[PDB]
Amino acid sequence: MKIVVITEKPFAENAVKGIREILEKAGHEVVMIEKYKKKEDVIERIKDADGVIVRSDKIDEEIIKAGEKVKIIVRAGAGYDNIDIEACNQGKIVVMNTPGQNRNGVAELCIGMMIFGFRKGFKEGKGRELKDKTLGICGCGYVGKRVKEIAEGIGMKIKVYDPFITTENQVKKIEELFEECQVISLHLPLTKETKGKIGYELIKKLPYGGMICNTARKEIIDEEGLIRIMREREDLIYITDVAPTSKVFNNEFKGRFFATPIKIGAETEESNINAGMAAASQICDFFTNGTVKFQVNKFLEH
Amino acid sequence: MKIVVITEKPFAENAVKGIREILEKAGHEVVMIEKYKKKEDVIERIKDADGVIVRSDKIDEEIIKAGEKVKIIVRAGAGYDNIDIEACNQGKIVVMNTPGQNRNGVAELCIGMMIFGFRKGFKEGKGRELKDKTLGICGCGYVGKRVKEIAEGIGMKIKVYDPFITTENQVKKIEELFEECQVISLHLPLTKETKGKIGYELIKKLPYGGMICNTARKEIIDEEGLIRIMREREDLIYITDVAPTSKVFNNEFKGRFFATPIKIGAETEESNINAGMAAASQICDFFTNGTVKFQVNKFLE
Repeated sequence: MKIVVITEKPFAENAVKGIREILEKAGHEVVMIEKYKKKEDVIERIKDADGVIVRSDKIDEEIIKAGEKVKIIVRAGAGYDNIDIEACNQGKIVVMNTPGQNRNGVAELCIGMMIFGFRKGFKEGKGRELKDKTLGICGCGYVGKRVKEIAEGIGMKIKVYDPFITTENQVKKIEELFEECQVISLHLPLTKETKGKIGYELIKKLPYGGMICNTARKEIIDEEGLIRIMREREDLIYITDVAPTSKVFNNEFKGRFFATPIKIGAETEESNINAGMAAASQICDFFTNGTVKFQVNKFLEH
Repeated sequence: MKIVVITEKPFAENAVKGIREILEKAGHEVVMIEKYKKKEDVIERIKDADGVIVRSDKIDEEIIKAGEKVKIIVRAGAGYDNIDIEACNQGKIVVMNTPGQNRNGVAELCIGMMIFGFRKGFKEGKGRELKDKTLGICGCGYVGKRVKEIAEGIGMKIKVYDPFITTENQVKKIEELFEECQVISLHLPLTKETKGKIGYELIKKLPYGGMICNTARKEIIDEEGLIRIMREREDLIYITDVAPTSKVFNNEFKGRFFATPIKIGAETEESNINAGMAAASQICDFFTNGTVKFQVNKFLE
């Protein structure tokens, strides 16, 4: 099997080495396409390919049709918007991503941000400590679970809410977390259910010095609601890796508000090698055993 | 026993409550002197005092002489130069601080700064993770041991150096820590030996993407050495709660250098209440049982 690796933004050298090792041992061929400047470059190369690994590169219909006998394309990372899924279905091409490969990067950023917020951005003033505080974890997926492990490590007590997962001690109503926890960590997927869900009435319930850290999406916040409660509750802190739309937070709440300029939760060298190497092992597995765990598309075999 | 509590900057209300509880339960009386102005306020009130708890307040000879039957003063905190130790010796007054009460504050600041450093100050760019990296702890006293616990909790591998205390696995020479660890944390006292010890030759040995986090003293760094090596090694990161003297770090090394505007390691509400109640507890213990653990002075009886 020939495996082409298409990356305008190349993986780090040790990641490439690892992808090589996983596939050459099994033992397939690996062919790199790195820093290509022209759509045709990838088209020439992909014609003989059985498999593909990509990062955020656009894999469109033409490219996919050039890939006559490509059976599988693995996105090293979370999103796959960059790949034409319908054109892949048309061609009986299994499409995967690599879920859970950024979890520690996002969780450590959450913990760092919590310490940062509790310490006034490492500026002058009276700080607080995470040890012995109760953390309310919202979403107990990949990220949520790792945050629990780190938060416990540093000596926080834990409560959890997640309406999609069943886990040992979860609280039933999210209101309960906000009542009973000093610090809230948000790791929920954005849906109609969760859209705008974190708003005035809920946030209001936090105890004095309450803190909310958001590593997920801006849209699960009710921005005007959070603004209202922060204006009346000057003790509340909000730290987020997903900047709000409203410019009010930055204008009014300095000293108890921080947003990264860009979502950096997953921007770690480790996240990138974890994803690249997961992509390799998942492709090895597909050809070895037909394993299609993490397949994000589906098609008929008529 | 009458115990007076002298604080221009008062304790938080719950700290006061806990200090009250500890002393009134053992049968003593607590007199609070908060927000006071002048010095008369303290002198008049200290006359009848058997003991004193203070923070950064200046306690000079005049005040100490006013307290004729004062037997013990406890500084809720680390330092105690605010107290005239000579006058307390002359007076046969036991003086204590409360060591180890700010340890978690400094340790959490250290880990926070490490994540911060590794994630470009929470700005755009390629970050790294502490999990699975090897941390070299320099100094394994109160702060050092707590940093060990937190760093372990979040998945770092640990190696330690401390020429003062003997611990299970310590390395013999600092050079070994700097060769074998990705991240170094500094919690060493400033000493003839430690002064300017962290310098060019030592730092240069760090692996690629090396990071040093200092929460102790600025003086254990050889600033010119650190400057020279950071200019050569653009990969190296330096984060500190004790800002350097030289302007160069801020001018040249943005993106791989941060210093807090002042030392905030111990500035947490918890550190303050830990210290206030340790002081109360150390006074109860002194009167109840004559315990003089943490006494920082000595005198002829």
